[PDB]
Amino acid sequence: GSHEGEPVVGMDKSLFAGNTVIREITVQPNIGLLYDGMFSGCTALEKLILTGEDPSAYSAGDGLRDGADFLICVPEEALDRYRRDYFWQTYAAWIQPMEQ
Repeated sequence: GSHEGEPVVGMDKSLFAGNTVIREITVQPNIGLLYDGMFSGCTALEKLILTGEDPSAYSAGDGLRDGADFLICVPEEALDRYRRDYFWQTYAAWIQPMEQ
């Protein structure tokens, strides 16, 4: 099943749908395709943060949040960019700006 405790994005993408209790997921640009089934059964996942400034530096196919439901924080200087994008428009119902 699992033998693990670190649902984290480091040179793989499978290790998230297991820790039921990760309310926040920071992610970086260009670090794998956010395929289907990443997040299945996240009984407490309610945030995502993107440490990149452009939408093409992320890829998510169609499957991005299968088995989940959360908002997508991006930096303000990327907000308009993501809203003009030829994918991430379809997630503009969940994108929002960051804060401190």
